Amino acid sequence: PSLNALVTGGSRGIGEAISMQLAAEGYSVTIASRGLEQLEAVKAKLPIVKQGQTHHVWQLDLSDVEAAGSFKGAPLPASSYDVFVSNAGISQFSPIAEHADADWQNMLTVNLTAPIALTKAVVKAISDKPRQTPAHIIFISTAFSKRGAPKVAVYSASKAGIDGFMRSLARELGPKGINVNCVSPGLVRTEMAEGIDPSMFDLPIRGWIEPDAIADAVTYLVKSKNVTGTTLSVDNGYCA
Amino acid sequence: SPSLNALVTGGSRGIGEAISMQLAAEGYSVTIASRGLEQLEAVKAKLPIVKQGQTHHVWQLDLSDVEAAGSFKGAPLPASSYDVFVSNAGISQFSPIAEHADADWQNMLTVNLTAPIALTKAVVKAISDKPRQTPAHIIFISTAFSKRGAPKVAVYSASKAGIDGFMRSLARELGPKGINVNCVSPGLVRTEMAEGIDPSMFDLPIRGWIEPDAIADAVTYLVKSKNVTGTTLSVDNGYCA
Amino acid sequence: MTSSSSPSLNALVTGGSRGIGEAISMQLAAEGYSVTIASRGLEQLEAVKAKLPIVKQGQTHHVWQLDLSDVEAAGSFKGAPLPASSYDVFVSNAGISQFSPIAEHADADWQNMLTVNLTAPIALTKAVVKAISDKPRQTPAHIIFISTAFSKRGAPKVAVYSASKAGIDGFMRSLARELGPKGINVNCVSPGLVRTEMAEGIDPSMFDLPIRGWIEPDAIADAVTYLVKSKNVTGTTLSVDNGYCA
Amino acid sequence: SPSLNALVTGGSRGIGEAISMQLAAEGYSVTIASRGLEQLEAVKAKLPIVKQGQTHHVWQLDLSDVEAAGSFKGAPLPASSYDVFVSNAGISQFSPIAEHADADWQNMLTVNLTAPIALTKAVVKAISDKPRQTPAHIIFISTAFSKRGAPKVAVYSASKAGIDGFMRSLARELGPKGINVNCVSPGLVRTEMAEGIDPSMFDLPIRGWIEPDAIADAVTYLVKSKNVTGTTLSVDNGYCA
Repeated sequence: PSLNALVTGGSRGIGEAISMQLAAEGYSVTIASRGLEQLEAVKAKLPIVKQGQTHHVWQLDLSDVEAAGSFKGAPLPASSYDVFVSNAGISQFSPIAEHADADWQNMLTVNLTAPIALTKAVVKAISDKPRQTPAHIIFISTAFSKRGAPKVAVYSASKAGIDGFMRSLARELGPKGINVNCVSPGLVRTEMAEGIDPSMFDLPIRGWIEPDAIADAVTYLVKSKNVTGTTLSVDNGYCA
Repeated sequence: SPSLNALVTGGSRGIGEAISMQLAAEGYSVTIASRGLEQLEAVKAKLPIVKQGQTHHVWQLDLSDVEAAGSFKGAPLPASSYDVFVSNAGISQFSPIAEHADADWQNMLTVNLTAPIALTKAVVKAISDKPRQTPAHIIFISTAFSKRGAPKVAVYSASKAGIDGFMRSLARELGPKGINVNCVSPGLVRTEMAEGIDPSMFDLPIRGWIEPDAIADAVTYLVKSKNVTGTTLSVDNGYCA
Repeated sequence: MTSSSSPSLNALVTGGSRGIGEAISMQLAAEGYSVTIASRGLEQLEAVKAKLPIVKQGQTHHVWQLDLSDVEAAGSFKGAPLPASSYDVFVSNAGISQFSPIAEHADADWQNMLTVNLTAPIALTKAVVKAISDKPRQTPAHIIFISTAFSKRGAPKVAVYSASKAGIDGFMRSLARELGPKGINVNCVSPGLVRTEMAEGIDPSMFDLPIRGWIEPDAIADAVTYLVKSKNVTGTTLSVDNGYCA
Repeated sequence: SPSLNALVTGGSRGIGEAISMQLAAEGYSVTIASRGLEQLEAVKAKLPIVKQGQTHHVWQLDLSDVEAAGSFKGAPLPASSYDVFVSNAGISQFSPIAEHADADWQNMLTVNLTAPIALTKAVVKAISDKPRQTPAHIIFISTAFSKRGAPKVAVYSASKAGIDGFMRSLARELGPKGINVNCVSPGLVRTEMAEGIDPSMFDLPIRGWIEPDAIADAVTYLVKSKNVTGTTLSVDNGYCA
């Protein structure tokens, strides 16, 4: 039977790479994002490999914390999902002093407040249901949230808060058959790079990290049942 | 031979009280900030004066107004006056995240992380380019639960781990600008934090409550230091061990 | 699509004759690696060798009787079926556990555990790193240490055990940095409590694990397979510990 | 006002000296242990006396000799005496692992890890069951390289990460017996680091070398604390930030 996976920020880059690999592993993938034009493009490319495997669009504004919390516009209930990948992701590069309040508070809503809400809703729905395999809550964090860089203060903070969430949730929901983990990318070839670039950091492993490599980690986790409370750093040796 | 100014959010009781006292005992001109003006004046009255030039202040500030925190609405002093800012204001809520009231945790998020970001920005916008013999100190009070997860305290841990994150980046951004940035991470301390939860309920290497004074010892040590930045001091009875 | 020569890569697994070792070898073998399994006990070695899949042309497995308490032997690749320069993957799983209040902990015991867990794998790694440092490659080599969750969250009565694997962690981070520009990715998989890798008076029930019970050795191998296929992961620990370090 | 006994290995030079000095400045009876005998007398001569019946002492010792450390061979006091032990026994070696001579990195391993384990085991043996008002302190000196990877320091890093694992475990083990166990993690410090590696090679939030005194600060703070165990105290100019 085709398990249901929710992947926020599934429109592009890492979320796409994730949604694809999950579809490829027989999962029914709901992607959630602002861009509908974009969702549909991506919906058609998701492999259908297992019979009964349907995919879904969710148009969702990632800064709407009541909508996320109330599953406003979701094609399926929160009770459905056996997997939730929190990849909702905006990054902003400014010195704290220059960093506009509209920006960093929006970032901090999108990267953390909405995820919490969305997570709450899911965990409410799926805690008491039976299952032989654990269900999976997996947050896409960032390398930056463990080792500090200049000019990514509020960004780092939003995703260190995520790391803190997962750690506690992992201990809270482990007896409920819910595994909770982060995957922590380093610098990836995407739309999370304006000024900032690999070269500006002396990496043990030079160059960009591709999305599909971030996905591999998600795929590994989803398939696991002994991994909770952990971060899987795919960061070319950034935090080493 | 001057008296430097210290700002200390949540200075009206508990950890922030113990810190403010010790700071004032070391000759800082402590401003305390919090919601309840009556409780403020009582601690201001309590703060020691051991130095001509030393002069303590109160700041009525609601911790959940970010415009207010951000702008310095109500401040005794200028932002640039501060050589030491201790972000100690926090809210703690024990709940299975399934029945965690939206308004409670969103509010706790604001108090714990959002507002301190805005306030921390004001202070940094002000004190960045200032000259100074020795370095300026931003010190957040996080919590042990930010580092080792615990059940039924997700959003709490999130907010304070969020702080840990902020401070790591800031330590890196503001090192050259002469500001050191660190966290002190208290465990269970004898205050009005959450409640119901006893030191019995975890397997602590050191049994018992932590006394708020002990936390202040960490802040005092940090503020007296030069080469410490990006670090958490854990005073947690070995909880994170 | 096709090729007239696709090569089998050489993997070395120390402590590969039972438990986690056994599991990893199995999994690397089924992925197409020519597996050299190494440890003291030759019967068990051969026993597993015969079980290792062969799924590929030009894939052969090997056995190395190696006394892991022997630093010199580890360092000089003494008795090794192949030279150090053969290996694209090296998995240091050689390890011992011991339980004791520090005060009751016999000197000959803990000292031997240190050699086995830290000293000798340093020696072994040096030999590999020297022999493969400057060999050209498009895909990275993998050095993987199997560590333990006790290296990162303290527990009573595993003092020298934790030190030893913690030393392996501090080793791994330094090398990841060192050898990353030489196309060598260096990592730790960190097992929590798994069946027959601890023994003698420590078990999951003594700890409030988010996930109760022992860990099957296959779970550890899943991590090691994942790493070995990875290209952008170095200087990290992958915890498989039923939530112990959380 | 009784003078408590403190053992400090590698107490003669650099960070050792600073630690020893500040301990004695606070009233502790110090035993500095090292191989160089003129250095011991030198430093012993300079240790402050501030407390009635405060006495200092030396113990000439090869910190590469694990049997001698383990048996307290030659020590001027029994293990039972000491309420404080600071394991600053240390050696750094910069080299490519491929080029790192067997004899060397194993001798480093012995001094950094093996010997302080034997030394720690001896202390814990002889003060585990003893009855105290304040907890005793076992404090290891580590390095920042033990938590952040840097090239050409693989075994140095490793050896001190061993010390990190050791103290975390021991904290959990001995907390209930009123032993607190932590590490102070120094970054790059004047005179302690093997020539070939220096602060300019890292984008430290704070530029430069660190004075040993700043290490001895973190120690002095731990020694006087009561609710801190299983922790690392980084004085590392933010290397690990």
